Amino acid sequence: FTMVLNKVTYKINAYKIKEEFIPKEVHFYRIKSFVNEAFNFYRFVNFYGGMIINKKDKSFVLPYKVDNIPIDIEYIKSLKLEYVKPEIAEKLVRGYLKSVHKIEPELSRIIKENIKVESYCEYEVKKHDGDYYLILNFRHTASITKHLWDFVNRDKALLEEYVGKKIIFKPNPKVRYTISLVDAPNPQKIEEIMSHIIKYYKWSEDMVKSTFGEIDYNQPIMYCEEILEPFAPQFCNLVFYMDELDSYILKELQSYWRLSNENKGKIINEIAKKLRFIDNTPKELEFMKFNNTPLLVKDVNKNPTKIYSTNTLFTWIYNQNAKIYLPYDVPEIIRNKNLLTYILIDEEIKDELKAIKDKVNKMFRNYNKIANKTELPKFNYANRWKYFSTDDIRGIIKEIKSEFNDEICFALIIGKEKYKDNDYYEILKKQLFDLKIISQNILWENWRKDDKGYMTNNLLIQIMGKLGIKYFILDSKTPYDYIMGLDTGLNHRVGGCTVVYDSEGKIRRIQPIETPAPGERLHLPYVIEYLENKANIDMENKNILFLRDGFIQNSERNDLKEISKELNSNIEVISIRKNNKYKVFTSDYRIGSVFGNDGIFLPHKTPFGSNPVKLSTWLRFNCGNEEGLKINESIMQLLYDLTKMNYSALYGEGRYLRIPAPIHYADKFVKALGKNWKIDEELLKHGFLYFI
Ligand SMILES: [Mg+2]
Repeated sequence: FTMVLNKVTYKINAYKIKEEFIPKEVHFYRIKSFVNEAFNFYRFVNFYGGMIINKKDKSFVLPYKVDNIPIDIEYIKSLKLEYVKPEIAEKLVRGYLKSVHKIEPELSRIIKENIKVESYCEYEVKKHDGDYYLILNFRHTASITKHLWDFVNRDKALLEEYVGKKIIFKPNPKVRYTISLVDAPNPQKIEEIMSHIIKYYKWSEDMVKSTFGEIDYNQPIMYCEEILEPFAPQFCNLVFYMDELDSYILKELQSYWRLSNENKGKIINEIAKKLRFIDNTPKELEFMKFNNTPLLVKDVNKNPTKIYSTNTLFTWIYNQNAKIYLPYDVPEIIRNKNLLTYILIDEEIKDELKAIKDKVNKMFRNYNKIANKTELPKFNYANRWKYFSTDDIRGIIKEIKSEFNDEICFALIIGKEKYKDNDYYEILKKQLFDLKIISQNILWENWRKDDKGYMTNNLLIQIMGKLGIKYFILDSKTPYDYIMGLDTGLNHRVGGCTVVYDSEGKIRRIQPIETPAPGERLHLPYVIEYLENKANIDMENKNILFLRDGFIQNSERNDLKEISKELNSNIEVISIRKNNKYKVFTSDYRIGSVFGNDGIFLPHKTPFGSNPVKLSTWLRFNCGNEEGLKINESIMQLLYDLTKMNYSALYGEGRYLRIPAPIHYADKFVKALGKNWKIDEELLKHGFLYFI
């Protein structure tokens, strides 16, 4: 039991709901009276804080008794809340608090340059032990007041860099969409879009000019995730969360936006104090601490050696006494090859050419002297030093294209802090890859101050990853033959991606997934069928763990039961949610806990406040059976170990990822494909993270 474990106690944003606000009984009802096709049964029960039992029998459950728009209903049974499954009971208490006790209007009352910032509370109820807790989160939603088209400096390329961002169509800021695709500019469609919204809002033609301004004809025809209708970037606004922003952005802002987890806790406690439904004290929870799992690399004699961090992987570049580390595997496509390298320097930093040259040379000459007489490829950048401007990316692309390589090349981009314009560097990488040039950008200001070799080490880690080099592996082998990260973006040709990891934690495949057919969703049973039949991955007599930011539908459960017996494989699935309502009032990290069946995962150190990752519904399909597994120390350690299989050393908060590498990279590939990056089959098969 818990009396022998290394536990650290920490406060979370869970507050005990008072007795008077917990329903004693749940009540079963069915619609006895007639209902038409436009009835919308799900909305009807959801409004009255209920839940559907059977859609066909029009049966539901309410957290209260109704003594009689609402139609005539038939009472079936009453049941003590205590006899109800914890997951069902939590939602019924939420519905009771929402519908009967009006928690949403009371919460609004408590909380009542070109950025419009809005504040809101989000709530959920959790059953922990025999008690119900309200999860209380306070969020800040900011909106760019300047519209999407002018914001992106009227450039179709900059617009593509916004795929995966949240938007609102100006008149309705209550509907939040996600950019998933673009299209060529058309003056005919621009007229057609305007004419539709004039009709919907009963507008005069004058209204469009008044609302959106001087309309752009050569404007792109944007498209979105939820609605098949065409979008006009001039008519939309970017919407984001202040806590979803990167650390670098946060530094320039005032203290309130970079607040610590402890200080964020003090704000939550203030809302809890004014809320009559809950006790004021936050829930104290016991947390396990994850082990700092070692990594394996090869030594100069190609023998495995224990390493605890990648912070010393390329320390031998500067330090002559530092231990030389060699990769586990280099793909056959780039094995001991002289890669035609390009050195791209931003025009605005031309004065520091002497310091730039001496930095690129001292790094590559020390790398090449070791890359020679080993599997590692060499970088040959002789006479391929070129200047570029962010104002004309197309100009420098026309200069490179003139040289027909038709082979794998590299480009080291030396840039400067241009803020929003930093997306032009991402435009350069994307367009460079269309020409088969893998590239990495670095900010000169930061690299110039790197006297310890820290950034050089991180730059080389990222270059290795982009070249699909399996530098380091996990010291501990898992029961799983495969750990598969899955993201399902799309109603289009390619609807998703699976990033396949082996038992050692190395990328075996970056597998794009084609959607089944028009008018149907990309479900887990179909992904498995696709991997076996169209991707050529042997998935029989295997132990496979799937990682997804999503829940399994009821229809999938039986198909997954059949697939497990058909493959003679153990198929597991766990839900990993980066966007959740939990908050841990601490600056500590490498910690995990379980709150009413949910795993609360806090892996990485952060400069400012950090949000935990929620782990939910760990399922097992084996021998035609379905089994719900309890989130434990074993999986959390495995998930933590997977946040360490990072080659994105130059990005994010520190060395390790917030979310495990298989799911993290699946999401990054889906975004990259949305921004119209090229799909290079050979490279993805070899695990090249060229899109990072
Ligand atoms: Mg209170």
